[PDB]
Amino acid sequence: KHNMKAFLDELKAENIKKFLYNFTQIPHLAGTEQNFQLAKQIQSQWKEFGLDSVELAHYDVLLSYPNKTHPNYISIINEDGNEIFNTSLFEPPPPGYENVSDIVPPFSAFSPQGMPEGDLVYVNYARTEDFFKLERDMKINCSGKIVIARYGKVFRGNKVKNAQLAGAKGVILYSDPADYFAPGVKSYPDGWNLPGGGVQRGNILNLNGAGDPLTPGYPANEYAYRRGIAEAVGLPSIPVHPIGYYDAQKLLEKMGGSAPPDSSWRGSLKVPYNVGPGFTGNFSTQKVKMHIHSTNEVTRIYNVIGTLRGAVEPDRYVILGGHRDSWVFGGIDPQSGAAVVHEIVRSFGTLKKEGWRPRRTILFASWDAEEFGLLGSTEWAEENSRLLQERGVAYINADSSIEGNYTLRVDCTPLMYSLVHNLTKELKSPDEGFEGKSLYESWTKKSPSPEFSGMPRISKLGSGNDFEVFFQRLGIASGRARYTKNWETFSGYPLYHSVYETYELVEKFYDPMFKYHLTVAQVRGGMVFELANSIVLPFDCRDYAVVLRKYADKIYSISMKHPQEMKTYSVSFDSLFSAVKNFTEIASKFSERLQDFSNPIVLRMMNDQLMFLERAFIDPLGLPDRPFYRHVIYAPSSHNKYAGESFPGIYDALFDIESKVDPSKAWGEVKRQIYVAAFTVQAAAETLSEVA
Amino acid sequence: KHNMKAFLDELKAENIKKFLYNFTQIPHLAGTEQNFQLAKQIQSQWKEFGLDSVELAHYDVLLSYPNKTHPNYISIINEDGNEIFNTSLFEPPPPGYENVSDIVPPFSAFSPQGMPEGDLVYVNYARTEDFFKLERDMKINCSGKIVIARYGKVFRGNKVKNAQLAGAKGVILYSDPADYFAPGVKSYPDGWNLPGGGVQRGNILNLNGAGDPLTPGYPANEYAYRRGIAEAVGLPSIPVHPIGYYDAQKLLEKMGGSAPPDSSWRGSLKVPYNVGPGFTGNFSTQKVKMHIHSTNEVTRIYNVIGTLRGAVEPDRYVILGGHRDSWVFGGIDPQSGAAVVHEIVRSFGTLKKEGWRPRRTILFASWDAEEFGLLGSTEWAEENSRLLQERGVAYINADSSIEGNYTLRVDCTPLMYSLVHNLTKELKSPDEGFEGKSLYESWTKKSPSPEFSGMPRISKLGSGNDFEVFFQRLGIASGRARYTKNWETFSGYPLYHSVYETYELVEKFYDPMFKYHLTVAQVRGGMVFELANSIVLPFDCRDYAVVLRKYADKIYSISMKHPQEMKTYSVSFDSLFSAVKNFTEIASKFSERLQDFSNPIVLRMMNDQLMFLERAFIDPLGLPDRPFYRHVIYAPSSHNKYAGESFPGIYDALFDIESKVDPSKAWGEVKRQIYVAAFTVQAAAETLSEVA
Ligand SMILES: *[C@@H]1O[C@H](CO)[C@@H](O[C@@H]2O[C@H](CO)[C@@H](O[C@@H]3O[C@H](CO)[C@@H](O)[C@H](O[C@H]4O[C@H](CO)[C@@H](O)[C@H](O)[C@@H]4O)[C@@H]3O)[C@H](O)[C@H]2NC(C)=O)[C@H](O)[C@H]1NC(C)=O
Ligand SMILES: *[C@@H]1O[C@H](CO)[C@@H](O[C@@H]2O[C@H](CO)[C@@H](O[C@@H]3O[C@H](CO)[C@@H](O)[C@H](O[C@H]4O[C@H](CO)[C@@H](O)[C@H](O)[C@@H]4O)[C@@H]3O)[C@H](O)[C@H]2NC(C)=O)[C@H](O)[C@H]1NC(C)=O
Ligand SMILES: *[C@@H]1O[C@H](CO)[C@@H](O[C@@H]2O[C@H](CO)[C@@H](O[C@@H]3O[C@H](CO)[C@@H](O)[C@H](O)[C@@H]3O)[C@H](O)[C@H]2NC(C)=O)[C@H](O)[C@H]1NC(C)=O
Ligand SMILES: *[C@@H]1O[C@H](CO)[C@@H](O[C@@H]2O[C@H](CO)[C@@H](O[C@@H]3O[C@H](CO)[C@@H](O)[C@H](O)[C@@H]3O)[C@H](O)[C@H]2NC(C)=O)[C@H](O)[C@H]1NC(C)=O
Ligand SMILES: [O]C(=O)[C][C][C]([N]C(=O)[N][C]([C][C][C][C][N]C(=O)C1234B567B89%10B%11%12%13B85%14B%1158B%12%11%15B%139%12B%1061B%12%112C5%153B%14874)C([O])=O)C([O])=O
Ligand SMILES: [O]C(=O)[C][C][C]([N]C(=O)[N][C]([C][C][C][C][N]C(=O)C1234B567B89%10B%11%12%13B85%14B%1158B%12%11%15B%139%12B%1061B%12%112C5%153B%14874)C([O])=O)C([O])=O
Ligand SMILES: *[C@@H]1O[C@H](CO)[C@@H](O[C@@H]2O[C@H](CO)[C@@H](O)[C@H](O)[C@H]2NC(C)=O)[C@H](O)[C@H]1NC(C)=O
Ligand SMILES: *[C@@H]1O[C@H](CO)[C@@H](O[C@@H]2O[C@H](CO)[C@@H](O)[C@H](O)[C@H]2NC(C)=O)[C@H](O)[C@H]1NC(C)=O
Ligand SMILES: *[C@@H]1O[C@H](CO)[C@@H](O[C@@H]2O[C@H](CO)[C@@H](O)[C@H](O)[C@H]2NC(C)=O)[C@H](O)[C@H]1NC(C)=O
Ligand SMILES: *[C@@H]1O[C@H](CO)[C@@H](O[C@@H]2O[C@H](CO)[C@@H](O)[C@H](O)[C@H]2NC(C)=O)[C@H](O)[C@H]1NC(C)=O
Ligand SMILES: *[C@@H]1O[C@H](CO)[C@@H](O)[C@H](O)[C@H]1NC(C)=O
Ligand SMILES: *[C@@H]1O[C@H](CO)[C@@H](O)[C@H](O)[C@H]1NC(C)=O
Ligand SMILES: *[C@@H]1O[C@H](CO)[C@@H](O)[C@H](O)[C@H]1NC(C)=O
Ligand SMILES: *[C@@H]1O[C@H](CO)[C@@H](O)[C@H](O)[C@H]1NC(C)=O
Ligand SMILES: *[C@@H]1O[C@H](CO)[C@@H](O)[C@H](O)[C@H]1NC(C)=O
Ligand SMILES: *[C@@H]1O[C@H](CO)[C@@H](O)[C@H](O)[C@H]1NC(C)=O
Ligand SMILES: [Ca+2]
Ligand SMILES: [Ca+2]
Ligand SMILES: [Cl-]
Ligand SMILES: [Cl-]
Ligand SMILES: [Zn+2]
Ligand SMILES: [Zn+2]
Ligand SMILES: [Zn+2]
Ligand SMILES: [Zn+2]
Repeated sequence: KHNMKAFLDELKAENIKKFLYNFTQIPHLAGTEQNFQLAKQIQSQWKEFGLDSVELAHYDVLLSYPNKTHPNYISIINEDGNEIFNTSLFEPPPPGYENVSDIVPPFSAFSPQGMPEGDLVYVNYARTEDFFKLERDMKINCSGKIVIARYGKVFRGNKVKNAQLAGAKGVILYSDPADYFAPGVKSYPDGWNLPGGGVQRGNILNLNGAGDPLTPGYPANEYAYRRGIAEAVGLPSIPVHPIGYYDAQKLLEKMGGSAPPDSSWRGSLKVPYNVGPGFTGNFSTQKVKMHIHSTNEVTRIYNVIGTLRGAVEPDRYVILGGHRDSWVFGGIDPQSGAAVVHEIVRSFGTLKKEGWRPRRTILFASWDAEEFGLLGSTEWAEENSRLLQERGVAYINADSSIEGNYTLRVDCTPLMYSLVHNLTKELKSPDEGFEGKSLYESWTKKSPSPEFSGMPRISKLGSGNDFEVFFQRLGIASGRARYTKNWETFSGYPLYHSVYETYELVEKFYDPMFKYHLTVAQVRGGMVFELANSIVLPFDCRDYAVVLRKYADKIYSISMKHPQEMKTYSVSFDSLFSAVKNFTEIASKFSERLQDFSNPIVLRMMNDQLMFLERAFIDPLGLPDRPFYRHVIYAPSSHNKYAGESFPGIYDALFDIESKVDPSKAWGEVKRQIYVAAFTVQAAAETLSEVA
Repeated sequence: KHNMKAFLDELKAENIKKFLYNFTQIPHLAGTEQNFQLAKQIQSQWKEFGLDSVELAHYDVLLSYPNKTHPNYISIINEDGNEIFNTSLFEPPPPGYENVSDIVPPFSAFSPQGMPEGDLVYVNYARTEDFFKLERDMKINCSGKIVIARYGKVFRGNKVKNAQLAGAKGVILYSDPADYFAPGVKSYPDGWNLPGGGVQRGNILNLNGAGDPLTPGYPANEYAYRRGIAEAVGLPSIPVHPIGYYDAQKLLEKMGGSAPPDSSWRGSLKVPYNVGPGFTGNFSTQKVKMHIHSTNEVTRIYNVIGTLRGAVEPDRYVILGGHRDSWVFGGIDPQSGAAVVHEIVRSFGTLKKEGWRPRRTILFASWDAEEFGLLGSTEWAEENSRLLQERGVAYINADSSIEGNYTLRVDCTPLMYSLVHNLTKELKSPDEGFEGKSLYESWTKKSPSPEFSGMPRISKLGSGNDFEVFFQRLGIASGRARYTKNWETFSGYPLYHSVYETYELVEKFYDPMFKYHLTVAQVRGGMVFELANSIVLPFDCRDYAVVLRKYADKIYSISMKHPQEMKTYSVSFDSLFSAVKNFTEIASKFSERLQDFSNPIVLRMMNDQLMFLERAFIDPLGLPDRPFYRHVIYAPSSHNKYAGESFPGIYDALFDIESKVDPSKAWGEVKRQIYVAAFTVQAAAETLSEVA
């Protein structure tokens, strides 16, 4: 038979291993010749594997690169203007790769150029609350200072935005061993920890879903009209540069001014973590000088788009997408994901060659320029938005397959919770101690749900990956899954976006038997298989009703911190609770009808109701000042692009409301956002009502 | 059999006549008890007639009414402040209706209150070009003047916007006999002409598709958050009032200052049509004083929504809608349309009672508050936008069925041209001299197409009626049809929006045998029947390809008035012509496939391609500063809401471009609009490509 089991059995750990090795021998930086060559290889192989059609879709987007003959670096300068200490110009390359060329040195993509010089202020993680503590409590003024901030907790782009709004004239980002060095493990190459010379690359844009900074709304195709740089979306106004903890120690050790306000501000280096501004007595005349010469350049990028045409509903698209561009070798990010996708395509293609086709069309994507702001996925979705709007069933992301070796991690729409439960109960756990047990059992044991005993944690989608345009802009049901660490016993993974992320890191330290990679291929691939093959779409609307009530309870409790204002301004959540109650009731009736209907019009009518349910949460007017975040239930947090926020319009209207100078106007806007959310929930519910 | 012929034969002229008489005995002003009573009567009757469900949908929207105990009027005042002449407080009521109560006196709905006093300037029709001629050529300054303008040529709301931008402190609108008195016909009640005491009512908003001024984006339901009046959409800033030509003569006769610039500025009254400012020598010390005391009030309105559930595709909606609210008796506007809708519902219901059902669902609507800004249709569509987006096949409007007795008038999407041709060839002409001939033959004879011999004129949709939200906001294929006058041998119809629009006007002067009403019922009803019953949707994509080329040629020729700027700024239309060529090619291939496919998935897949083709022209970002006009091919003219403009984004970027102070920036924006139009055309074309 050709069924899910056949698909799943054809997947092989040894193949994922071969593909990972193949994808990680040279850097594949977006916009470079090497990454175009890999795109062409993937296109050829997907054709060989049996897909009906495989095309490149290219765009010309703004990218950013250091100047090869004018390197970026930071100095401490004395009062004579002698640079007495300079940060490193490159990470020491890993063993056996010391002769690879075109390793891009560490830099912050899209930094403007400049050579600002000034006194340092240390701002902890540069979070909104860290700046509140500095300015409101400690009375420290960042205006015209250079801020130094440790990586971790929140997206680096939010750190830069926060520093910029505080009046900083530059930002230095560094990796503290408190966040990137796990106790009892050695530094690369002898373990999976970040060495003192290691540096995390990464873009520092605040795109809010726009895609290419120059063409918001429309694909960056051959005839595109582009904004001028001054009107570009999301570019920072002050220079930024990342360093490792050897260099950070040299910048931090002379810090004077105020002591850190509490221990949550101290990392693991042998320095006091003084906030400043400036250096102690003896060195008070020395300053810090940045030298940034990176340039922004419009550059061609290439997505690979593979099609496996559906046998019955070819006009319904189930999409499996992940990126191909990497900062350097991409051993985990993204090639651990791309190797999994490659094996999934191979397995589907094996079935196709035997005469099988999925019920619905499956689209496979190898996105470019994800590291520069989700540019390749976003431009392609802007190009194809009408097809995606009306035909998109689901999007499953496929970036890094592992960030640890402990248990599964899933973030997805509630419409996929039941699908994920049912699938993981049919898969074998790869974990030691759980041989012969299901993945559901091991995952539920290691990562229990905080709400329900006997069920695993599944999180909201945030952002910082290629599902953003599909989910928060277009309203297509979306999900992602990877293996992860025990969060209960450091930040992401230590070698994230460093030159040390290699094939050897994965094969030696994370997944020597490629069993976690194989399990992740079974989860991502099994989800795509069910979405594209199941007669009735595998979405349960009742799961959305349950989370909508949780989110309503949560946003109500935030508001009820201000009981006197809610009385004065007549702030009522009754409309929202009413809408959520109605959604619960209507979803329950729709589910009965879905169980209780040979009629392919009723089926497809009801499949269309299921498909367009995520779509009903989109507001074509967008959220305030964020027109490409249109989903009313979920947006990336205004304070941390990686984290999801529920009822974001209401959340942001309530945030720090007690500081607003005109409370009537601020509470008016809370009420406006309650109305918009209640209306959108009721409107979504009514899409599940009988159609006539 | 139950086929179109059965439907069409059941329609009766005598029924339309009975319903018109029934709907026009008392005023049905929006927001009044009488109009709520008529809504309840229509709901009961549509149930009786056999519809599956008939509901009221109510909203609380901003309306406007004169103050009963403080009437609006205009004076000429002498230097002592004596009001030496006052305009009338009411139109003389027509014979037999002199005791009807609650006839609203003439007023301009949504005028602010004020008692401005000043010198008059006469501005012809107050069009953009009339203000250009005044200010640029004649050097006449309107700042702080009261402007007097004749009705006609363009929507009155555009006149008020133009006067306001010129700095006027008030606007007087009047009906000139040149535009509202046809030679050789007598005044009501002895003919169909406007008497000297007759006055055209009407709103003066500039909503640009927003709906209720207080709730743009969202339905004005029970928990709606409303803007304050100061932030309301579309309200005028200066007082406005309409008068008849007896009163206008008294205001115009003393006018001095400059002579009219040419004969196109002179109407038919015995006055010189001097532009002013102010009065001649003897009277130069007299002024004009307005007294406006109308109030804006949030008021409940009621739509009637009738459903005839489809047998095969109940989740596909074909909508027949027209309004019910009137200024006074509504003899033509809207009840000549509503009586036609009522008979259409009756006929469909007769078939239903015999066991018939349409293939697709038909929705019937009696909209409220159309006269106050398309409020009832727009609020209901904001409420139901997700259902309409994903399920709306077509919208057929049904306002006034007659504005003359000469020939047919159709404005619609090109997707309906072939449908309208085929239908009118099967209908009998009602015209004298064409007995035994088709409606197509008589219409083609009297109103020949300007492009193709042997075909009738069909116009673009403009606006100023209830299709606006469905077509230009939501992108649902839309059409309208009525009987009209010979435009070749006055403005609209003379008694438009006056107390003299009565049952007797229609029965005595326009359509004594109700044969034009019956033909219009056959056209509107036949279109709804084919849209809701035809196995393949009756849309021909190739007709869009033909008009897109015409519109591209037209917008290119406008730009080519500025050859030197197109060279300097590298302004190319090549991308747009390329997109139109591609649309032509792809539409031709789709048509072949549509002819050449027993498979209901392929059918419904291709019906979905047909349904979503109009939808593909919507840009979710809207046009500049007009977020509710989203259709890229068609918007209401920025200078005249009634007229349609093609490629409106490019048209407005080119308009008066030679006057812009920064030509680089102005031509940049032309290029941006070319890119947006070319992209949207190509994206629409690609929705017709093979789906996988
Ligand atoms: C969740 O679902 C329920 C449906 O089960 C839905 O109930 C609806 O609530 C609306 C809004 O409250 C009701 O609106 C009323 O409708 C009647 C006519 O049917 C009007 O007379 C009412 O207005 C009068 O009373 C008001 C309230 O005091 C006054 O402000 C007003 O001035 C009038 O005097 C009122 O508009 C509607 O009838 C029900 N529909 C039902 C019960 O079927 C509820 O709205 C849904 N929740 C959300 C968030 O949509
Ligand atoms: C109408 O339909 C046709 C398809 O039949 C479509 O043609 C496409 O045009 C685009 C845009 O011109 C072509 O883009 C090219 O693609 C190749 C790779 O296939 C690139 O190498 C080309 O770029 C080079 O040359 C450029 C132009 O001089 C340089 O600016 C650039 O720097 C590169 O050197 C170029 O991007 C595309 O191949 C075709 N597709 C075909 C023929 O199948 C046309 O775009 C459609 N019209 C619209 C408005 O969409
Ligand atoms: C995840 O798996 C569960 C458990 O298998 C699925 O729920 C089950 O789905 C079936 C199919 O609809 C239900 O069967 C129905 O039972 C009723 C009798 O009560 C009958 O009328 C129907 O004709 C049909 O046989 C079954 O009750 C249900 N079990 C539950 C809800 O506990 C679930 O659908 C899966 N989720 C997916 C696929 O997203
Ligand atoms: C308006 O009426 C015209 C004329 O009747 C309709 O066009 C006709 O449509 C039919 C049905 O698709 C075409 O018939 C086809 O002919 C080909 C052979 O060439 C055959 O392969 C198909 O199986 C089918 O029999 C016919 O050619 C066509 N005539 C034309 C285009 O001149 C038109 O569709 C109607 N418009 C509507 C309904 O919107
Ligand atoms: O532009 C854009 O938008 C983005 C791009 C890029 N892209 C990536 O890279 N991407 C990745 C990472 C993220 C993640 C990590 N990170 C984490 O995981 C986390 B976040 B939250 B908290 B925060 B901390 B705890 B929680 B989560 B956890 C930790 B962090 C993944 O997706 O894979 C970046 O970012 O740079
Ligand atoms: O608010 C809005 O938006 C609207 C509302 C209301 N609504 C109506 O009333 N509506 C009607 C009328 C119009 C038409 C008449 N008008 C005409 O027809 C015309 B327009 B254009 B030119 B101008 B002149 B030649 B052409 B067309 B013809 C003449 B006028 C119809 O639709 O029926 C008004 O307007 O007030
Ligand atoms: C990764 O694998 C691919 C596929 O085998 C290798 O590309 C092939 O290289 C051989 C020998 O040089 C050629 O004959 C083929 O034309 C290539 N096939 C393609 C590009 O589809 C590629 O060289 C491998 N990369 C590494 C680093 O091992
Ligand atoms: C830090 O780097 C700078 C720049 O390369 C070094 O300063 C330069 O030193 C050379 C040779 O001594 C001079 O000719 C240049 O004029 C200097 N440039 C600048 C910008 O000062 C500096 O010596 C380095 N510092 C350390 C400690 O290595
Ligand atoms: C218009 O027609 C309707 C429908 O016949 C009339 O309404 C009916 O009036 C009779 C007698 O007063 C009542 O018994 C019915 O209950 C009414 N039916 C309804 C409202 O559905 C209405 O009076 C007529 N109006 C005019 C001016 O003739
Ligand atoms: C125009 O109307 C005004 C207002 O009704 C008339 O002026 C009023 O006349 C009465 C009685 O003579 C006075 O007591 C009021 O003080 C006047 N009001 C104002 C605002 O002036 C005026 O007579 C009318 N003019 C004509 C020619 O009829
Ligand atoms: C890189 O280095 C210097 C900076 O002035 C210059 O010679 C060259 O133009 C630069 N390259 C750029 C800016 O791309
Ligand atoms: C901090 O920085 C400078 C001091 O020169 C000043 O202009 C700015 O207003 C200060 N802000 C606060 C909040 O103290
Ligand atoms: C792999 O799993 C082992 C066993 O728990 C653990 O000690 C080790 O830290 C893991 N490696 C990584 C990179 O997480
Ligand atoms: C109508 O007339 C006067 C205007 O001041 C006043 O007595 C009454 O309040 C007015 N009605 C309104 C404003 O609705
Ligand atoms: C016209 O009106 C007043 C004259 O007081 C003046 O303020 C305004 O600027 C004038 N405008 C033009 C264009 O002449
Ligand atoms: C009705 O038609 C006759 C015959 O052409 C014409 O003379 C008359 O003007 C028409 N009536 C109206 C209101 O157009
Ligand atoms: Ca773009
Ligand atoms: Ca509204
Ligand atoms: Cl992922
Ligand atoms: Cl109409
Ligand atoms: Zn990645
Ligand atoms: Zn990354
Ligand atoms: Zn009307
Ligand atoms: Zn009207």
